[PDB]
Amino acid sequence: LSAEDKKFLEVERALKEAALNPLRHATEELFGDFLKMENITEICYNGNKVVWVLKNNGEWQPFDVRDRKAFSLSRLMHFARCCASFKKKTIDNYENPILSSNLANGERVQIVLSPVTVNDETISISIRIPSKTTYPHSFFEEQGFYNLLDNKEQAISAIKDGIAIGKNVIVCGGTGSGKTTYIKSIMEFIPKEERIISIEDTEEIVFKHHKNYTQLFFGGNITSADCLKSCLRMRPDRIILGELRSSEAYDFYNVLCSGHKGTLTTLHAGSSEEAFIRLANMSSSNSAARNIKFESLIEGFKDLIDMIVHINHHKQCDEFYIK
Amino acid sequence: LSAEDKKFLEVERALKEAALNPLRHATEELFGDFLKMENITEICYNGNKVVWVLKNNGEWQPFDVRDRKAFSLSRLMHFARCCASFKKKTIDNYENPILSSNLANGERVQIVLSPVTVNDETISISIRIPSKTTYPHSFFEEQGFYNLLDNKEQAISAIKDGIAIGKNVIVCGGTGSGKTTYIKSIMEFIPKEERIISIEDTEEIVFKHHKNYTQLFFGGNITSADCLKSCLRMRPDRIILGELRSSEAYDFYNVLCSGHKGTLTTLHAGSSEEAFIRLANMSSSNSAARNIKFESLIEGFKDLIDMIVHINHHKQCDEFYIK
Amino acid sequence: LSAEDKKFLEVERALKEAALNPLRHATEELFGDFLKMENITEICYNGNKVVWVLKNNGEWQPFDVRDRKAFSLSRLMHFARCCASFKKKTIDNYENPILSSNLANGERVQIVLSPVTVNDETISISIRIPSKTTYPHSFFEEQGFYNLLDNKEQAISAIKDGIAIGKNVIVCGGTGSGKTTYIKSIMEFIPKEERIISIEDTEEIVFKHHKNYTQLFFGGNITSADCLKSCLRMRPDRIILGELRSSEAYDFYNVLCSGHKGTLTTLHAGSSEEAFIRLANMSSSNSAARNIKFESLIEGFKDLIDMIVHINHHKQCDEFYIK
Amino acid sequence: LSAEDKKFLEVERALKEAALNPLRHATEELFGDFLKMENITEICYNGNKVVWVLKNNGEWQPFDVRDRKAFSLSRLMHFARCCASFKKKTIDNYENPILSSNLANGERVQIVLSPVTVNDETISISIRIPSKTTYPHSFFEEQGFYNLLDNKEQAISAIKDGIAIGKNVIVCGGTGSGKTTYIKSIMEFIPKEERIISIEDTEEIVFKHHKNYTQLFFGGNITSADCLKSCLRMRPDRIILGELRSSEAYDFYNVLCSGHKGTLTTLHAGSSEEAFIRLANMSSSNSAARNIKFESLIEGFKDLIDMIVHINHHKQCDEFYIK
Amino acid sequence: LSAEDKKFLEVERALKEAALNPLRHATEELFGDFLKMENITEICYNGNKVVWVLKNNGEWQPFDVRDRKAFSLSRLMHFARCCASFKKKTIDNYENPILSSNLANGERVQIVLSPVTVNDETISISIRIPSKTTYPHSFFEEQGFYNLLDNKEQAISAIKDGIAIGKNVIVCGGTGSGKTTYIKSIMEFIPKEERIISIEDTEEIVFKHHKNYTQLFFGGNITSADCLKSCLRMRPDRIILGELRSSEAYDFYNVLCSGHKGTLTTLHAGSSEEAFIRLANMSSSNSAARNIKFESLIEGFKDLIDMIVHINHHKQCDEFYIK
Amino acid sequence: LSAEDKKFLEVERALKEAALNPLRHATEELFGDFLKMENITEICYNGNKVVWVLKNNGEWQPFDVRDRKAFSLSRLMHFARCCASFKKKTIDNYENPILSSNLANGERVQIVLSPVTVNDETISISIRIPSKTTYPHSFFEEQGFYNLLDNKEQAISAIKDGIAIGKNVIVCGGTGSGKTTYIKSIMEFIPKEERIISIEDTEEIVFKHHKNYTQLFFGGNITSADCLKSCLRMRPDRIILGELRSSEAYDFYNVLCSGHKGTLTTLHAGSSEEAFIRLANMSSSNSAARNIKFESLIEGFKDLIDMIVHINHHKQCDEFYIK
Ligand SMILES: O=C(O)c1ccc(Oc2ccccn2)cc1
Ligand SMILES: O=C(O)c1ccc(Oc2ccccn2)cc1
Ligand SMILES: O=C(O)c1ccc(Oc2ccccn2)cc1
Repeated sequence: LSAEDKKFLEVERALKEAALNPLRHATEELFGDFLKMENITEICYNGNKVVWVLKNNGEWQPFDVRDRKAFSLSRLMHFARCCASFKKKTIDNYENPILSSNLANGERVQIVLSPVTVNDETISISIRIPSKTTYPHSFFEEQGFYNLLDNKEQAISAIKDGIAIGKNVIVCGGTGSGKTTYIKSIMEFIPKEERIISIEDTEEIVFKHHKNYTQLFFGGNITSADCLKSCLRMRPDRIILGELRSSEAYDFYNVLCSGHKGTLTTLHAGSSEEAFIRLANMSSSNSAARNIKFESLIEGFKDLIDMIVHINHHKQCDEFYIK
Repeated sequence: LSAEDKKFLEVERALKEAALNPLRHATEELFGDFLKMENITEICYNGNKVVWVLKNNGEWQPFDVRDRKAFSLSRLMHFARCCASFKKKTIDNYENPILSSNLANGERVQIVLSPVTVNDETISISIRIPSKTTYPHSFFEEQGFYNLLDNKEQAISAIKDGIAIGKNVIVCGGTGSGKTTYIKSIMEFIPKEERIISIEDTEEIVFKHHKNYTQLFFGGNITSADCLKSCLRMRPDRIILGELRSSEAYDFYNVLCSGHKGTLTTLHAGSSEEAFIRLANMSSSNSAARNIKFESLIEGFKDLIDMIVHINHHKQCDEFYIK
Repeated sequence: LSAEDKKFLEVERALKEAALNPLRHATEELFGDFLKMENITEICYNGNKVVWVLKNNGEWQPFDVRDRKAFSLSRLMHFARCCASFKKKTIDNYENPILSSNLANGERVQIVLSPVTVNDETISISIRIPSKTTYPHSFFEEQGFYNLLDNKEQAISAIKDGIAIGKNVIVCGGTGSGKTTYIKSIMEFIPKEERIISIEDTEEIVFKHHKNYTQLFFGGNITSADCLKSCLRMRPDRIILGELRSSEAYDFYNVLCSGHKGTLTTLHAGSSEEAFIRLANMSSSNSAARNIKFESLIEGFKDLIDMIVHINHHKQCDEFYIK
Repeated sequence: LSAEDKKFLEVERALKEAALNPLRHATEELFGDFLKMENITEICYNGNKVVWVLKNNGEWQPFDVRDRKAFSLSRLMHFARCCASFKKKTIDNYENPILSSNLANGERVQIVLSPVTVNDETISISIRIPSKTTYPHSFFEEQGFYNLLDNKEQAISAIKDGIAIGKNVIVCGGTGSGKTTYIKSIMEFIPKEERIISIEDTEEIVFKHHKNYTQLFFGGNITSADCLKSCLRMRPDRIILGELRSSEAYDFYNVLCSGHKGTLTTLHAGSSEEAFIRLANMSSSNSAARNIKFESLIEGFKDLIDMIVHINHHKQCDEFYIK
Repeated sequence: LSAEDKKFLEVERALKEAALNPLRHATEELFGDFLKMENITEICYNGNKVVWVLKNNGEWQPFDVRDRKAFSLSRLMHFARCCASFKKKTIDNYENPILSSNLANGERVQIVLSPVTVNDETISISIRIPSKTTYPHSFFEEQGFYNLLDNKEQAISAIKDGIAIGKNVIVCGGTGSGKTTYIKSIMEFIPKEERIISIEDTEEIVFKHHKNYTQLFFGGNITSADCLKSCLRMRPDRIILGELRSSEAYDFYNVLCSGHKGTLTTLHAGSSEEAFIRLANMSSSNSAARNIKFESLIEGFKDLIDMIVHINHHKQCDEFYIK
Repeated sequence: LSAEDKKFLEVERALKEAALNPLRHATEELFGDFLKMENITEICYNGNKVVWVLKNNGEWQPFDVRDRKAFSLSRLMHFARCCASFKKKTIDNYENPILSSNLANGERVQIVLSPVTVNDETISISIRIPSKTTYPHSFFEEQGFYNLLDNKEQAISAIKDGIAIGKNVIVCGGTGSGKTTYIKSIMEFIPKEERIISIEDTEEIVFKHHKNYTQLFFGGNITSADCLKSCLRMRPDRIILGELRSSEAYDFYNVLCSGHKGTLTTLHAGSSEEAFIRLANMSSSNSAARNIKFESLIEGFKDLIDMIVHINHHKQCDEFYIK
């Protein structure tokens, strides 16, 4: 059975392998040492023989690689080229100098080539390391995630009871504030019996507590709207989005209007009142909202969203919006 | 007479049979056992050797199928492929990894393939089982469908007297709350002499009480709007719209504005006040309302809709909106 | 003279005849008996060996035709096919399962084929019989058309004097409420010397009282707007429209703004205040009104329309709106 | 000099003559007798062997032509065909059954053919006869054109002193109320030294009083807007627009906003307050006003238009609006 | 050096000469005598053997040319044809009967041919003569340009100090009111050291007082927006526009919003409050203002424009708007 | 390592060199002497044998070049041609007489050719010289940059403490007021450990104080928006946008709404209150804000922008807006 599955998948595996293998190899060649480093949130290269690692504690560390033969334009470009092709894209010094793509295991990768870089010797690479660990919610309490709030104990209960009861909750903050990580922690409180459907650009969320679920991924020609539209034909009890980014904020808006079972998602915002604004803006970009009152969007989102958690850049909750 | 009808239809039957036969066979191969199971509302597969059946009572049951050969990728993919082709569509691992289609008897099927699913061994299938039984309205009363309401006895009369009079009534709730089932029950009260025209994505409504009627179906190239447009040229006394989903919401709006008698439909909403908002949003997506005041849509729908029943996830009426 | 007219028209007559003859024949084959029946307003078939005739008194009568060889899919399809071709259209079981067309004498016909019908044995046909008789206005009084109104005598004078003086009047109601029939009755009061131009989808209005007039018809590529635009270059004293349906409601709106000689038309509405709304909606669908205040349309229509007559489903006036 | 002008124009004259000659002949054949008739405003044919002449006094006279051979379909259709071709258009019983065109001397012609007319023996023709005479303003006073008004003497001075000063004046009424005729009369008051530019669909205005002027004409590909655009580059002192019909209404608006002196035009409206509304509607149809407040258009036109004369259907001024 | 410049330009000169030479010749043939006449502002021909010259004093003088062989359709058409081709255009009696173009030295020329003219013997030509002289501002004072104003002395100082200080000033009036001429006069007050960039359709402005400047011209495919956009990359201290006509009014609007060094321009308006309206209208026609409040444009223009000068048709300032 | 980098880049270098070498040579030929000149901000040529250098102190110096051969049309045009080609564009006397391009070292060049310039001997060239020096903020204080303000000492602290905290600050003024120069000075206050990403049309900003950073450049096909989009995927701590010009204004808006830390940019505006208006206008031009309240944009920008410095044309701060 695991036999005939291999034969059936042979042509696909071989095709996928033709890209993976060289990329895997290039990724190890350059960034092996760095990707091994523990408690890091980004690996950046700035086309000047120095690799900058952002640690979880917020400190940037540089490492000298002027000796490395792997930080040669040829070797670097090969890696770019490998990167690009893996996700069915191109990257050149003409009409495609900017690449968003991924490493073998899914980590996001931003590459920038001349003439967008200062010169033709300058290649920019940015890798976003996800949290490797799934921290339990009790750990968030113990390291004082909630300690900035007046309503600290009342909040801890809000999230636990809220989630268990199927409230619409939004975790917001800036890039690297640990929104994803926190989402993963609170899934503890969703009953084990509920059916969960996640929607992501990369695998990140884990299912330590639930047995019945399905992960959706958007990419290339498949948008997050396509995933969300699919998701609603898959009899979900919980929808976990992961990121509101663009267009889809209107679909998500219309899901709330039909009073769905318990939605959970993340967004880039600076506060509760900002969240409602980022949502209304993102939603208006969807042409299907062409005739909708922008104040009606904000008032709409205010009516439906039960709880907002905001995270400052020192990974602490500085706003716990309820109702 | 039933003779020359067969000869006339011979080419069509043969063409339809070329897809039905294999699909019928594949469906029995995989899901026969589960489709046999009584009092279920969804059959899900999560590409992990486990079949998850949602029961009427709201509990999810998993079944082990790691020994069943039918649950091999090749066999699964054949089924997927059979499914797609039956409704004149394609499903692949490139530009068509999401499918909405149907089984031989009309049950809705959602299939998702790699690279939307987490890996290339992971195939998602979701089948919505309709209610197999047509419950009499007296059964609804007895099992206390109305028992949450203050205005319980006053509502039971509102629905019976209102329907029989030709009021515009809307049943709303979440996926699986028993909207369709409830609609079918209250058709009892529409006089037996009234001509009914139904509009559906699949057969579901039944005509136990009426002799003069016609069922319409929207499919690939034919929209619900086309059906509603046709419907208003078939001298209907009652129009029954299984579901308001998208654009057609404006057409339905303009049917009400023309006075029409005895409209009856369902919708995904959380509450009465939500229903009017979901209606106004859905309507605005119709560009024929490009210049229409969104507050004028909501006030319009409020003027025209006579009754709204909302159903919570425990299959009970928690709001009976009147006038 | 009637000689050379025949020769000149020979090629056209022959071409038109190629469709008429077979359709005439098919129509007699199937519906001859029914079309003969007196005091009927619709003939429906529901693809189940039963022909349903709606009578003027509002009762649906069924007739068994399971014996008829003319209610065979082949014979039925031929008739559909004849129907379609007569009005330069197609009707199939793929991309054209819905047909709006007409019988030889103009009666509207709605045909619906699988896969919009429940199965491939099910063919839906709906024929709208016009009133065969031109009732005099005194007959409307005698059968108490106006008897529901408080202002009964004051209304009878409003319509008679109104019309004679060239007021803009609108008759509204639901399909089959006798709007057309009533229009035809009140033409009695338009002075015999006035030039009338009618605009219709089918011949229905008759000129018992006027000698100087011209009938326009919209169909296929020619819209009602084209007819109305033409109509205003034909030095009319009265414009009789017959139905406001879609786009044209704006042209009709602009005709009133130039204070025309006396307009008369019908619309599907449930009341006076509804009429103004159906008008404003229909008008906004015309792109030429893209920048027009929707409240300015309704207030515009209120300024111009002198009299609205609404007819309930028991063919009685339940609202006589003046000024 | 008149010699070499003929040789130069020889090819054009010959080409123009190929259409004129047959049309001239056909027109004389059918309508000679009626065109000879004095004090008529429309000649209509209703495809029923009767020619209906509207007289200046508002009475319709029918004439029997069932013996006239000229009123055979072949001969009628030849005339239609001649008509169409003269203005570089086609008229058929398929995609071009409506024609707007002109006779040799410019009179407007509307022709309608089957299947717009009731049957294939029915051809509609409508010819608008312009006033043949240029009545002096003193004749208008004597026959009591102003006699309905309270401010009768104060108006006669308003028109004479206002025109001579360069006010923006608008004559409005219904088709046939004598707007054109009245315009021509008041040109007496525009100083003889002023340069006048007229803009018309046909020749109608005459220059009894002015020596320095130029007439513009809009035709198939050339719009009234193009004429107005050109006009403002011909150093006009007075612009006379026979009619505001459609888009150009915005251009006329922007001429006023540039201050311009001595504008004079006509329009279809029922009253002064209607005139401002017909103007604002017509203007909004020009997409160059896509972002303009519709109440700002009406307030704009009210700020700029100095005088409005309205003419009822008994050729009398029933409103002389000032300031 | 002036040697190799000739050789380099030889091919261009020859090509330009092929059009100039014949046009120069035709222009002399027809209008030589008239173009010599001093103190004229327009030369018009009306296709009736009479040449009408508008003098500066506002009087139209006719001259008889029925004897001239140069006023022959052939000769006239040749001149039209020469005119057209000079500016890479065509002019015919079909799809190009209207021509805007220029004489050798730049004077604007409007030609109109049949069928826009009354007949095929009628050719319209309008030539706009610019002021040949650059009057000093002291001359404007002496002939009492400012004498109509209450704030006469206070105005003379406003313009002198205003301009010197770099205020945004607008000269408005009707065609031929001497807006350009007045602009040229007040350039006296712009410091000799400031860098000036002009933008025109034809050369008209002169630089008697400044040594550092550049003239831009719009024409054919190059718009005034392209010129203005260029102009802002040329390190101007003063921008002199000359005419606001259409689209560009929004660019000009955005130049003011960045608080530029001192803008000076002309517009066709009847007053200060009209100027703000013509500006807001013209600006809205620019699609880039699609979402901008029209009251926000007018209030925007009011905030930025420091001084408006309006000129009546007797070449006097009747409004000196400040602040 | 620097070895194989040369071999890898050999083809690109050679291709880039084919344009650089001639341009480098031409630039030295014409403008070498002037480019050498110290304390200049623009070098202009006005196609009249005179080179006009704008000095830092605001005085324009002319230089005679009528003897220099380099200032012949052929030589000038070669330079123009060299210029165009370097940035993959064309410049001609037909469809491309305006060029925006750059010299070898990045200085902006505007060239204008006939027929935009007054004649075919007239070539316009404008070169914007960046500040060559990176002045320390203490120099700004000493030369009294802040001395016009009431809140002088309170502002010096506002900029130093605000920057170091991550406030969103905007420097605005007119072309040449020293916005760029001032930005570079205050970068001193951004902590040395912060990762900076710059976005520019040319290199100008320098990194005297920071080790971890990456410069982005927008060019023909690559927009500033693309750079900003990329930037937000490179884990920036500070984003420095040399200039807000057009569409990207909305993207910048949505960066602020996501909370982001330490944004820093420049803009052309006259004052703080102008800045918010230029921002809201620029933003609205982005169609992604099609449905956004323009007063909501201005109120949005006011909520997010923490500090605004305005610089008058005498290189001094005349407005230090806070909160
Ligand atoms: O006859 C039926 O309806 C039926 C359905 C399902 C079924 O599934 C299971 C059960 C346990 C483990 C695995 N599969 C067995 C039998
Ligand atoms: O000479 C004319 O002007 C003339 C016009 C019309 C006319 O038409 C008639 C009259 C009656 C019956 C039939 N045709 C006869 C003569
Ligand atoms: O060495 C330099 O920097 C230099 C620059 C410019 C220059 O230009 C002049 C001066 C006067 C007349 C003409 N050209 C001469 C020398």
